[PDB]
Amino acid sequence: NIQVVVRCRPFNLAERKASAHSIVECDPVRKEVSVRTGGLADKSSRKTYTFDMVFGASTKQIDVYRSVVCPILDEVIMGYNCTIFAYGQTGTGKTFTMEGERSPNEEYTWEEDPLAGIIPRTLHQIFEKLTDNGTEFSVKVSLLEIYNEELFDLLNPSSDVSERLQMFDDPRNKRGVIIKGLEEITVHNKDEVYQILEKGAAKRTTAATLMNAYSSRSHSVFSVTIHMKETTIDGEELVKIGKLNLVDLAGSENNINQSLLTLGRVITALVERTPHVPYRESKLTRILQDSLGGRTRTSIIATISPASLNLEETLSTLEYAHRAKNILNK
Ligand SMILES: Nc1ncnc2c1ncn2[C@@H]1O[C@H](COP(=O)(O)OP(=O)(O)O)[C@@H](O)[C@H]1O
Ligand SMILES: CN(C)C(=O)N1CC(c2cc(F)ccc2F)=C[C@H]1c1ccccc1
Ligand SMILES: [Mg+2]
Repeated sequence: NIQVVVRCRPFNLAERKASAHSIVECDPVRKEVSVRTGGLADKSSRKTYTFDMVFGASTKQIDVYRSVVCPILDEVIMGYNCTIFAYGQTGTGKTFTMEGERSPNEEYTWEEDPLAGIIPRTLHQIFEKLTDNGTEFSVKVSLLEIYNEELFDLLNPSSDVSERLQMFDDPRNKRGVIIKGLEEITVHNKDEVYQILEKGAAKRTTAATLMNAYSSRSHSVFSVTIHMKETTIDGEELVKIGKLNLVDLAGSENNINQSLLTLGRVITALVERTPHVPYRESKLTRILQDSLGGRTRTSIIATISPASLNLEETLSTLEYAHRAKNILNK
């Protein structure tokens, strides 16, 4: 049930000038990614994996959006909860995929930059889809990050990143939590999107000078909640509420990351049908437990490098992403 897709990033400039040989090969039509485990392009051993979808190095941001994000967003608009994880070693594209970047030299506006990732595209498309049709709606965003098992709010513009948030169990709905003090920013319109994201980037920058290897070791949960009151051309009123969680996981490479460690143990228990699932052994899994064998539709985008240097890690990621396919929720 849980959908897993692989995205291999292309060689960088440093690898181009050094004329690197890819040890990875993607076959989209056959949902397969093959890795050269022994060595030699003239002769060698290989490891093959089949996923729900595979995107090679030539894959652009727009292809990922139209193929994976567009459908999941439609479900969110129908009043469903959805989660998308980015998993992989540091430097393989987790952030590029989830957030994206700006083309150099102010060549485009944020709405047309082809390097934009899932988050900016999604927020722009929500206003694009709902403004057209006859739908009343409000959009709230929240960016919750975890570092060394502490919670930080990267959007509240009146607190510094030195102020950690407290988490409690929600006495109302079971297997859910309450983050005391988490800010929910209302995004009144499309032309309010960019600055909200810029605010988070800046606050993030201070978080980085305050905590060691912050961008590598933390988990970022960027959520978008949509309260909708649709009125068909007839006069029917549909009151739906969708929530989409975009999670940029800590680098999977190997102090300790309790949330990362627990995510793997939770997945293991879920696929091996073990009765006890360690959701409570980390903040990440308590916050997103409904996305792990719960009533949420979740997808996992595993990112990998094509360089022969990252062989061991590319195999761990692929092997990890494959087992996750067996998780069943709803
Ligand atoms: N699909 C891609 N196309 C072009 N460049 C990419 C792609 N994926 C990653 N990169 C580049 O690779 C580097 C690794 O980026 P990043 O997304 O920050 O990795 P991670 O978040 O997994 O640590 C960046 O310089 C980024 O621009
Ligand atoms: C300077 N840059 C790249 C940015 O400001 N950002 C900020 C950003 C971003 C920052 C966050 F905190 C949380 C989620 C995000 F998505 C992604 C981009 C972006 C890239 C292309 C088009 C629009 C936004
Ligand atoms: Mg990163």
